Amino acid sequence: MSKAFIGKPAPDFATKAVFDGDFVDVKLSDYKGKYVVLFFYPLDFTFVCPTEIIAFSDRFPEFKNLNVAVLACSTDSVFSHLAWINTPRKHGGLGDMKIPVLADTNHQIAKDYGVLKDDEGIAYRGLFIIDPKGILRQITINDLPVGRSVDETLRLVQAFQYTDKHGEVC
Amino acid sequence: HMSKAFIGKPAPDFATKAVFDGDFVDVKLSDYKGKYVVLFFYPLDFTFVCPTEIIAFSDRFPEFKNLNVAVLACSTDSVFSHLAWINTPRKHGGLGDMKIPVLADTNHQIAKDYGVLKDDEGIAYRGLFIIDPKGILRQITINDLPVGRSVDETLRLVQAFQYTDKHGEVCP
Amino acid sequence: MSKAFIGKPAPDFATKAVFDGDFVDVKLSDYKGKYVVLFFYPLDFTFVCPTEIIAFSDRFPEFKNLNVAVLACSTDSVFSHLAWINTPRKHGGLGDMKIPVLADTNHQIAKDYGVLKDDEGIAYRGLFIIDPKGILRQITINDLPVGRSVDETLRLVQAFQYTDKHGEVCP
Amino acid sequence: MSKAFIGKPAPDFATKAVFDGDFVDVKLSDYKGKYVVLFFYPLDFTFVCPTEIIAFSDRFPEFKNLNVAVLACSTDSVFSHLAWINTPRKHGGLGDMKIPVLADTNHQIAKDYGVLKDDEGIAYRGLFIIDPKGILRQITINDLPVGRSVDETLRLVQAFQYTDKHGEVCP
Amino acid sequence: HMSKAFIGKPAPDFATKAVFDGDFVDVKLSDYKGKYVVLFFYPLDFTFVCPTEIIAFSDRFPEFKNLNVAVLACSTDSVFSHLAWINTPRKHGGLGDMKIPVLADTNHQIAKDYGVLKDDEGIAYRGLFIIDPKGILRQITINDLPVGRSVDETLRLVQAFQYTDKHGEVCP
Amino acid sequence: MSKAFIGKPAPDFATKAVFDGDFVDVKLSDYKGKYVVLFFYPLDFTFVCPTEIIAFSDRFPEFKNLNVAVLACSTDSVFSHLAWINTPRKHGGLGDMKIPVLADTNHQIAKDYGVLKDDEGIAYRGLFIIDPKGILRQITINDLPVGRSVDETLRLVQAFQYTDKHGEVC
Amino acid sequence: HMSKAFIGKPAPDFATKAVFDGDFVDVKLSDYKGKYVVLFFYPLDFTFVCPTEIIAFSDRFPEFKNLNVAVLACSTDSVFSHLAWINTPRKHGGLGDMKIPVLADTNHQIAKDYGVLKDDEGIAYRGLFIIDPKGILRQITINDLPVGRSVDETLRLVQAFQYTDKHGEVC
Amino acid sequence: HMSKAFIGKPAPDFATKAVFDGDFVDVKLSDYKGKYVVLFFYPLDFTFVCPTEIIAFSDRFPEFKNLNVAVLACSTDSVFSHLAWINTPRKHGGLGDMKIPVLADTNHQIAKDYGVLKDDEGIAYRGLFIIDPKGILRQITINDLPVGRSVDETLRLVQAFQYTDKHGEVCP
Amino acid sequence: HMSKAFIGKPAPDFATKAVFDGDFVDVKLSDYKGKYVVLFFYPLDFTFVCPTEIIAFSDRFPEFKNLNVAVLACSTDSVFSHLAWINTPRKHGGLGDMKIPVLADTNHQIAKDYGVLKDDEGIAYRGLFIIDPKGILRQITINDLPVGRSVDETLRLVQAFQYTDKHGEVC
Amino acid sequence: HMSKAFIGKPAPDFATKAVFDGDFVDVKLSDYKGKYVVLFFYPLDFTFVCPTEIIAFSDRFPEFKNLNVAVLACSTDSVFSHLAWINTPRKHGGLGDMKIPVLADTNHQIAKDYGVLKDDEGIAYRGLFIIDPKGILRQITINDLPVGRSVDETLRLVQAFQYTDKHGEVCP
Ligand SMILES: *Cc1c(C*)[n+]([O-])c2ccccc2[n+]1[O-]
Ligand SMILES: *Cc1c(C*)[n+]([O-])c2ccccc2[n+]1[O-]
Repeated sequence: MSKAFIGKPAPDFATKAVFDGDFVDVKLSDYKGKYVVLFFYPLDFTFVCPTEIIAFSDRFPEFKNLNVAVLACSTDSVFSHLAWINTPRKHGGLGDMKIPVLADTNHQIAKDYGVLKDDEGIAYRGLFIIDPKGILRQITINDLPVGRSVDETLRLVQAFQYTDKHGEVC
Repeated sequence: HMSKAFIGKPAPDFATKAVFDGDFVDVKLSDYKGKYVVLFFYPLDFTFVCPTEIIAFSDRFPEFKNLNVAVLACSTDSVFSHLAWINTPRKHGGLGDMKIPVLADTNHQIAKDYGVLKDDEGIAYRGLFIIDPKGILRQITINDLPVGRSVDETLRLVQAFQYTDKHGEVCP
Repeated sequence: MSKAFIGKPAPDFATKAVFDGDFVDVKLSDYKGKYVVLFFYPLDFTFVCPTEIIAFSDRFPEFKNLNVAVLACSTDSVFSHLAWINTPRKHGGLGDMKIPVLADTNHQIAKDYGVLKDDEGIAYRGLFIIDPKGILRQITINDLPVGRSVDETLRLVQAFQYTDKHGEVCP
Repeated sequence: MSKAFIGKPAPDFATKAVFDGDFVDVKLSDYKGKYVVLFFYPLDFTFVCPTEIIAFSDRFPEFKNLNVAVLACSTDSVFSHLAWINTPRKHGGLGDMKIPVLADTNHQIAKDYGVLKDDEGIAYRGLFIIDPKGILRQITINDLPVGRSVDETLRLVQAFQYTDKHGEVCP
Repeated sequence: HMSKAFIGKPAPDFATKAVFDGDFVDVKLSDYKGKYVVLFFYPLDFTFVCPTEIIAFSDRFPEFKNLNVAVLACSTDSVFSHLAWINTPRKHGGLGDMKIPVLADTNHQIAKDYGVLKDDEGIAYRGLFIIDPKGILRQITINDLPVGRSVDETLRLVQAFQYTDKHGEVCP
Repeated sequence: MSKAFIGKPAPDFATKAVFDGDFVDVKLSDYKGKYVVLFFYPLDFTFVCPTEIIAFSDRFPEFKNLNVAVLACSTDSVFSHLAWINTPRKHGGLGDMKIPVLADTNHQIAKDYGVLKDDEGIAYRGLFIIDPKGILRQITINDLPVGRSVDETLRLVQAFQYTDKHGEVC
Repeated sequence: HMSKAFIGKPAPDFATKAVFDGDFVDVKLSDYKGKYVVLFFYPLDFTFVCPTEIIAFSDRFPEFKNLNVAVLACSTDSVFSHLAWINTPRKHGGLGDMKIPVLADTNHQIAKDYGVLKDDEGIAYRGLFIIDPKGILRQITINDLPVGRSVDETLRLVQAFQYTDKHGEVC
Repeated sequence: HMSKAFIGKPAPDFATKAVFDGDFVDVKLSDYKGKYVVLFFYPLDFTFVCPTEIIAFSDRFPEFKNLNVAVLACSTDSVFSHLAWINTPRKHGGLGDMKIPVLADTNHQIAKDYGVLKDDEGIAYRGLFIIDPKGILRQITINDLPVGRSVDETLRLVQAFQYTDKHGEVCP
Repeated sequence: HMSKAFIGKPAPDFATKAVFDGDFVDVKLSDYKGKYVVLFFYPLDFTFVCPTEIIAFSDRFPEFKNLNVAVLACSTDSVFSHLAWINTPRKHGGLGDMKIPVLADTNHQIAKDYGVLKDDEGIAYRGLFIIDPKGILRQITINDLPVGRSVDETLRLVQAFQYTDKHGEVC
Repeated sequence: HMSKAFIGKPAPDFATKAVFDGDFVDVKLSDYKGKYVVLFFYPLDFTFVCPTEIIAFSDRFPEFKNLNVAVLACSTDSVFSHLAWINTPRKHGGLGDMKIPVLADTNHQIAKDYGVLKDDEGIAYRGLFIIDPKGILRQITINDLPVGRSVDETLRLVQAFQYTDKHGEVCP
């Protein structure tokens, strides 16, 4: 069962990830005081390109500018992640990744966020926005064929940051 | 109790009264087979907060109709409450003319089924769902109360789903 | 499901309401030592003019004269109430309301008093009388098409007030 | 425990009663096509004179005029009723009763309508209105010290009778 | 639901209102410790059937008092109903003066506890119980409605119990 | 649990008994159309005499005159019964018995009539009156030290027989 | 309902009245600590069939006493029934003088605990049990109704148990 | 798991491999319908204690055969263990030649059914059971491990049952 | 949650996608009736540790084919991950050409059914199973993560099973 | 009853009688704390099949001792059966002298715990288990009855674990 609810504390997670070509540990508490964008993707080494996943890495300086962490996640391993990172974008790989890419091989994080496709053991294209106090603020879940807009995600986070300080105004 | 909304599975069935074209009409999910459906929730009628978010879907509905997509607005307010707010001009902070149906979920049933109900208040969160011609739920968007939704993004999603329905996904 | 019983403590409630044009908090404990009359109505902005609801507001000086609080309630929002209050009575609105109008978007108060029409999420035309000690004394529930009488409500409260002090009757 | 709900079929009952000085059987189905007013009272032979019960008997021609049946009921025996009927009104009795007085020694009818004071085995001062189609339309329950008004009962039935044929109101 | 009356065990405890000497009094089983108690039930007040059975226990109560035995009458009629029937003279088919308390079990609780309740009518069967000084139930007699009970037999039993309490049983 | 209730069909029983010095089978259905008086007693060969039990045997011609069967019962065996019958009344025995004496060694009949003293496995001094249609009409249960009156039993049966034909009259 | 007798386990505890030397006495299992006990059941008192097999245990009790062994007879007959059968001469099919205590189990409790109760008749099967000084069940013997038990065998068993208590296995 | 062995009830059914006349054979209780059957249990093969108790039943089998009685021995050892012990001469603490079948209960099933299984060791107590022609259990004998059984006693019992089958109604 | 693999029982049935000869193919257990199957699990794709032990089964598959035996490799990695690692040269720590099918169990289903799933990591232990032609599980081998399996041993086992299928026991 | 044997978890605890150096001894798993332990199961004593598979582990025990490894054999036969088979010369299909302990599991407890018990026969499958110094299970091998185990394989596995304990982080 899903543990993700709007207004309630975001489901806690701890796993290995790949960041700057190295294995590192990533917890939700590590990003206390910051806004967090956690987004899921189905599979490593898919024939259709990860242009959407790349787009979040390329435009990370914009997220860093707003003091916002971006975390990528799938049910593939950290070893699978690093390999796809080591694959050039010319050969349908990820190339250099400026965001951490999380491994959810135990399916725990997908399950907790309720984005697991049970009959396949892979994650739907979900995207979650978590505030500085660790409260879940936004849920977005897409069916497999359709990716997510970076512009929209930026619009949402800035809207949330603005409404945090200002409440409801123009 | 439990949300019935799942990606890949049939979208939760709903049947309620609504306001369309200044009349009370019956609205069922079956009424929209062979068509894409965008169902979106809002919290309250007669809010001091700008309804420009809800109005935007009505104003830009010709864009949705052009793509053969039905748009449905919904809240836990009454069908009478809907009509009164529609009858209020936009100058006084009303909805004015609505080109889309506004569903009444005083039942709380649809909000519950789509899992968008704020239990302690009996109002719906700013959720928006995309349902395909086959009655299969394709997209879930739930926002916390202060942040509204973008029409452009909703259009970007629905067009992407329609394209991927006939074609396969393609990289270059 | 219902928590309302005669001779037992009346179901506790706390919600937002509209009184004198402002949003205020209403708790049951706020009316300790007074008799309370809590009455429900189905919907805001009905085509049927709300003459029964208006009558309890207009004749409230009589209730105040007896040190009796009168509270109106429905499953509509506080925003919905205020809009209907701001609507003139000639245009089928409530007009000036001299009693507080409670918002039960929770369904909690209706459920607790057992006046909720489940299939519609609206309250039946119920009326309840609660004594100074917070004990429920009277239960009245009407089907939707029929409203309530202020004269009866006053007769009931005055009968309860008299029997609290005296108890028994010559006729 | 209770079976009584607004808009649902009224709880079915069949018991012995006293009408016109004889023991007769009373079933709910016997009053199909008529509006029924069923009201409960606590006890036979109270020191309090039964003026409220007597008033419904005396003013019954008005109820008959509207094709409306009126039934009184308590948890006392049919023998107890008849004795109280045979007691003159000047000696704190019922006198001539022009309506049937039902014996609920079963507690069954009281339980079904949810007016039973469990700890005492007596019924609260409840009144119920049932339509020609056997659907419950109105619920009224009073704490013991306070009786009911015939004028209100007539106002209610006439309001229900009018709205059955017409439905909506100008005022 | 269940009868609580058992031979050798403590008799079911009861506490109710009653009519004694033209007044409403409170009656408890504890009020009779160190004394033998005869508790008997009857069906209805104001019966067309001769109450001579109930009256007989009142009339011959001096015989019971002489043996230091308390007699209690009971039915599921009200304490007000009891008084009205007591106030009715024996010439009109009343009880007249009652030298014993008449308990009101409108509660149905005592009838239930002694298992004498005719469920479908909410009346008590013609049951009669004998309880010793220690609050131990000693004798159960339950009769079907048409047949009354004998005072002489009740006296024969209570005297036998008192004799066997101090002495042992003896043959010759 | 007890199965005996006033107005309801009397608990059915079938067991061996001793009648005229022989073992015979006795059923409740055998006495259909007749009134039946079933009475229990605790024990065979008690030092206190069975004068009460004897009294029902001696005065049986009175019961036979009213077409009424009298049945005695205890949790002793048929062999124990016959032996006590074979013991002369001079030596605290039963002597000749004109009523059948039932054996309830399985405790089934006592249990069904709810007269069993569990901690001892013996029956209390119970007496039950059953009508021609097999309906239980009267319950009498005495504590061990106190016996039962034949006069009272006769009064009851005749009252029941009268009220059967007449209803309620003088 | 459930048997408690298990080999190698503490023998089911019992306490009841019995007849010994023509007197009512209380018998407990704890009374026989530091000693071997032979408890044997029989069906009925005043059985037409020869009780000689039961009698044989009483007559040859000097042999059991010589080995420091207690013998106990038991049935679901009363303690009064036992004494009466004891007072009946052996010539007239009685027990006569009994050197061993005869236990009354009108309770059905001891039979149940040893699992020798014939439910449909409320009588005990011809069971025989051997309990050691520490109170541990060592031997179970249960015969169907028509067949009795051998005193020689009982003796053979008990002294074999006594021998193996101190020696073990002489091969 | 609890015992299935009751007197007067059909004896627990069994089917296992056994060693008869130096060969492996299949043994069923149904095989002895119409005959009296004596089934006895023993703890272990290759014990330092003389199997003289077991031997005695084998040697004196012509007495049982004369009375049309089958005799079955059993333990929780294998058939391979049985044959090994049978092939061991009696001079070297073996069984020697066996006139009776020796049943193997390696799965502990038959011991469990007859309630002779010592759980903590997985071995059978020295039990002996007598079953009639109709397959009804007639006699239960369970001994603790250190004490053996008497053939004369077994024979006395068997004949007593055969006599009472023919007549009953005994006066010994 | 529960393992289904039992010796002497029908081997747990499986159906999944796999990589064979550089193509995505469907693999079922029913596909291998009338033949011996060796199913073996491995933890992870693109592991830094030498996959040579896994590779050895592919290289020496001619020996397995010679005995009419099917070899199946499996892990909780995707079918896309398998192919990518296959396309990675053995010089760069890849699989290279694989003569045997490599099954994808992102389901976790097959690992669970064979009871080789390491729950906390969602990866399979180094398990190896031998299934006969009738589809009955004959051998279970499970190794902890750091230790691999011997092809010689797998061969020794399978041909021993094939020999005993037709001969029994040559003593 | 189900299996308690899991990889990475503490190995199931056992305590039974065994035959070592021609004597009965008590064996516990706790006795080998700080050592690697190989526990293997076999079906039956006195089988017509050569116990050469069992013999091979006994003969080559000095290789296991060199690697500080204990080797334990087990079956559901008795210690009396074990000693009998050990005392049987290898020329006559016996075990002969045994350098390893042979555990008796007559109560079926250890087989059950390791999930190697064939229920319908009450015998153990040819299982082999490797336990580390901390008492953690490291390797499971279960064979069907007709197929034996390799000493070389057992030795290969043991050393691989000892090496990876010291270093880990392998690149074979
Ligand atoms: C997006 C994409 C992908 C996935 N792949 O594989 C290729 C390959 C070769 C050229 C272009 C290209 N694009 O663009
Ligand atoms: C009543 C009775 C009893 C029981 N017993 O035993 C005897 C014995 C001897 C003389 C008289 C007598 N009575 O009367």
